Amino acid sequence: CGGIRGERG
Repeated sequence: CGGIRGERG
């Protein structure tokens, strides 16, 4: 789980 936001979402 990441993409353009690698932490939680």
